[PDB]
Amino acid sequence: KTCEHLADTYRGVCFTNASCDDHCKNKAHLISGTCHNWKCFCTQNC
Repeated sequence: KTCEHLADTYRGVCFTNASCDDHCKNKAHLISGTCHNWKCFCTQNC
């Protein structure tokens, strides 16, 4: 299975799927990250 985590160092609100991706990649060097409930979650294998 895979576990996702929401980063506390985001920009508050989300506008486009790219906001989390860049964010995740730059914040938590992982594969990808999307917007959930205006928040950002990253993808991490575990």
